[PDB]
Amino acid sequence: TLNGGITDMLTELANFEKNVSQAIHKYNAYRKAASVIAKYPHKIKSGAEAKKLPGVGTKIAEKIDEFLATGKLRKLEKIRQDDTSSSINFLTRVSGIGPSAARKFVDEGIKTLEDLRKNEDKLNHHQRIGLKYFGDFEKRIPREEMLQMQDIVLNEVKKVDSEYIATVCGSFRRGAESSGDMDVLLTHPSFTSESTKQPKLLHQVVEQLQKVHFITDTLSKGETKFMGVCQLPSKNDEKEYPHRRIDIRLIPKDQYYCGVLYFTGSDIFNKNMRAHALEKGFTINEYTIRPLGVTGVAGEPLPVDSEKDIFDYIQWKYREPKDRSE
DNA sequence: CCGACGCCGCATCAGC
DNA sequence: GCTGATGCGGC
DNA sequence: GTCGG
Ligand SMILES: [Cl-]
Ligand SMILES: [Cl-]
Ligand SMILES: [Cl-]
Ligand SMILES: [Cl-]
Ligand SMILES: [Mg+2]
Ligand SMILES: [Mg+2]
Ligand code: NA
Ligand code: NA
Ligand code: NA
Repeated sequence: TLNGGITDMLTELANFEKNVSQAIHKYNAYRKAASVIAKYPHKIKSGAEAKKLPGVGTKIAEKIDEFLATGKLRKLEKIRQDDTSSSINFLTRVSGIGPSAARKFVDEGIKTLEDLRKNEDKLNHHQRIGLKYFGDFEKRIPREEMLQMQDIVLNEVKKVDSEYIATVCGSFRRGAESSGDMDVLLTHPSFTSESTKQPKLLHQVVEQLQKVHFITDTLSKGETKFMGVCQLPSKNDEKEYPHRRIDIRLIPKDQYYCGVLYFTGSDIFNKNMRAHALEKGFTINEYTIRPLGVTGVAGEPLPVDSEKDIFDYIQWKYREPKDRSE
């Protein structure tokens, strides 16, 4: 937490630019600088020192000098006082309410948690579940609970079909002591990039987890991505566990390594890696790494037998999941 | 200076 | 109904 | 907002 003051400041600026300004590149600029500063192994003593890092330019250097001199940022101090900006930032904390819906709700004088409850019929299904579990979804998940949740999902997936393989990704696979939600990558040999030999491969898993009352709500659901809500069972007389967000991603089995690279993250690690892939003349998604022809259009998928092969193609030394927490 | 900034599944809506 | 654009959230 | 060419 060596430069937590600075990185917190940059994260709040990033959220402002995303949520209020709707300037996504500024959002990504602030988050990149927050990321490079967060892994910097010295207590930053000036904006000039920070400007030496990639992603910190003149404007952020100046903000860091202001913050180091005073402990505050006038720009953020003004943003916190503006009622419209703080209302928009609040509403975007509801899953399913993004920058556009948040500004629309504010325009209708729907600006508080009480306002949202009073107007639940103006919400789509995603938003209604995000409001229902608003408090729960902002709690973090201790890794001990992640371990219990892992055991349920893997055992229940095994009961459906022992040929499924379920892998918990996200921050859990990076070794985090707590996670914001649970990310599950799913494969089954009937689903490859070559053919889908069995229908309902994700649905059957989802229904099994609902049947045993682990999955409690559904935000969205298609043939390959499920996003919903789950809950650990609690013991007699004990308070219930918080409800938790769970994402399940069914990936073609022959594309597992690209999929587990993507689902392990972090999000900034994936942006940096895919950006560097482009500079090396490749494009990476959760399925494939493909070369870029001279015209810059993706060619055919390159063979991939491990996460490290992907690293090898773009001339990066391998980084274990726990070193990907950017 | 200026273009480029990672890549995509699902939900929802406009237009046909 | 379909196709395309947009919003949103995922890493 | 930052950066590479
Ligand atoms: Cl922008
Ligand atoms: Cl501040
Ligand atoms: Cl792969
Ligand atoms: Cl692909
Ligand atoms: Mg996660
Ligand atoms: Mg996340
Ligand atoms: Na810099
Ligand atoms: Na939101
Ligand atoms: Na997730």
